[PDB]
Amino acid sequence: TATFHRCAKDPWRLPGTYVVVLKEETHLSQSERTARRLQAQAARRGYLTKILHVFHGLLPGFLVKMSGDLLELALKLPHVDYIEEDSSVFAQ
Amino acid sequence: SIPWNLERITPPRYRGGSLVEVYLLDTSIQSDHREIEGRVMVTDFENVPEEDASKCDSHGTHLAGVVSGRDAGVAKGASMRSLRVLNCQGKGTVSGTLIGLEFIRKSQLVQPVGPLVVLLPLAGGYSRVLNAACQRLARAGVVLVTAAGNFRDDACLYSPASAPEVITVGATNAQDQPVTLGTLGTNFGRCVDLFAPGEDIIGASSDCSTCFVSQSGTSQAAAHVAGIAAMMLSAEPELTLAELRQRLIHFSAKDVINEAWFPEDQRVLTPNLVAALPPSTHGWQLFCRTVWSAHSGPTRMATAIARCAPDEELLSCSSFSRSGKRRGERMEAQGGKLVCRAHNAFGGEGVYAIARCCLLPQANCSVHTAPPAEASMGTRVHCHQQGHVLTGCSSHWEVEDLQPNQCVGHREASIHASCCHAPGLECKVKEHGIPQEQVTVACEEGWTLTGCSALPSHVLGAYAVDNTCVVRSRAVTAVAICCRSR
Ligand SMILES: COc1cc2c(cc1OC)[C@@](C)(CC(=O)Nc1nccs1)NCC2
Repeated sequence: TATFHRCAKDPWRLPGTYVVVLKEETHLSQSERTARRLQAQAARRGYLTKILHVFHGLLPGFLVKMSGDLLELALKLPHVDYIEEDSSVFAQ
Repeated sequence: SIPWNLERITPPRYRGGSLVEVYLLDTSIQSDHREIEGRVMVTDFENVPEEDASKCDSHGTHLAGVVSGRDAGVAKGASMRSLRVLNCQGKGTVSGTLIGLEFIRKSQLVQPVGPLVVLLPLAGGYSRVLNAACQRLARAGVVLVTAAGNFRDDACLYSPASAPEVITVGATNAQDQPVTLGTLGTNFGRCVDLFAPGEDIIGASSDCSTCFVSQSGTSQAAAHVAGIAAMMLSAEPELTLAELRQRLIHFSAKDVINEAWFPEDQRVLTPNLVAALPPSTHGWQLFCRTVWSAHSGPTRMATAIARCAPDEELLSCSSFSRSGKRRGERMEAQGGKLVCRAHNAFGGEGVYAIARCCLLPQANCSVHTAPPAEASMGTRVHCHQQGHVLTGCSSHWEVEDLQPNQCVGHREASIHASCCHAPGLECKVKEHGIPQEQVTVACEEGWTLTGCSALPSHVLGAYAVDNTCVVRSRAVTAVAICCRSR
């Protein structure tokens, strides 16, 4: 059910930083647990991950600094709605 | 003496922002500048990417000045709150902007205030998460104003410009022409709500506390609308997001922009509206706006769908194709609310679903459908009950190739009538026929167009341009339904 998305404008793309967006009614406790689960499953595969921020208030989820290789593993995690690769925004 | 931009937004009759607070998500700002001194609170929020001292504050100071400026501002002396999401080069991240928007909501939940206006004078590529964050912040009761973009492209391919809940603003000059930022320029299309002054805009300069600089861009344009909305919400604090959007469109200047600058196919989708403050005069009036759906494509099964706001009523539905190869349109109900669906025919590149979304409170609206009669009389359906008015006619045909309160269609096509029970509403049908590529019929002053359709010989389609019904062909008759408050 979970899908991956990245910016269509290739020079504006920021690989290595991902926004994991969870289901509409996912609670903050579940969001943090899903982030720690990702870190645990990624540590077993020999990959180092960093949870930069945990989202709550508007959308449930978290900001993770990890290798793209873990995306398939991350899309399989519970409560995951979609994952988006971070991208640049510019002053108009 | 008075800057050109502040005069354009001034209505033909006239006489803020204490009650309303305006959040700015741009670069760092010179809070000590005399133009914005004591009225801007720097949150000192920082989530900016690494740069690869006065040049940093340049973009944010000007915009804070365009919004709350004492001498050159739209909403003079308005309470402002700035969040830094863009670095010294005016560059940020989607993630940083998400944390920025979350902070505004967290601040709102901790210490609630009155109406809130969030100005996002930035743009990146289409972002699913950023558009979703903008949607949820709008659901919460926050007004979001964004820049269309300076890429001389369709605003729908940029974020937060394509978020349906936000107010996307394009830029125009003193000649009411679209701004040309060197090689590029202002963005356009169905995602743009309206335009606002965005060329040679004088505002606060970060160089010195009293200095002034002239700047151009969709950021400057969006800053005018953020200021206009802050004053509109100061006058009417009970305004919902659908209400404010309808007010901005209704009080805007019409047919002033020369469509020539925009690509042919985008000329129609792009709204010819230039932002303006409301006049002194404005009981209740009927507000309507034209919504254009995303191009359906080359799929016959996948159809173009035009939607309205949850507190907005769909009063009519029409369809368009530049080739004229379509299978009509339908007013189908979905999840308790009406949607406008457009069907595509064989050999047709695609179709547009054009809907008329109106603010109609204390009124009950329904759809009256009739399948093909296959007889000489033609497919007909009518609003039978008393106190009910016809607002729009839709017609779709599954075939490959071909009176008051009544919808008339083709014998091989289905017909859809929109009937509303509004006792304080007077509706009329205005028609115009010519034996020519374009036929127009317009509602008079004080009357709001609710329905636009073509009398059933080959037609490209029909669309509403403000209170004028436009029918495209290669006789041809344009049908307009004009309504008003009695
Ligand atoms: C991706 O599609 C759109 C995107 C956008 C807008 C409109 C869009 O489609 C019609 C408008 C013009 C606003 C608008 O009308 N909103 C609507 N909400 C629900 C139905 S219409 N500015 C923001 C971007």
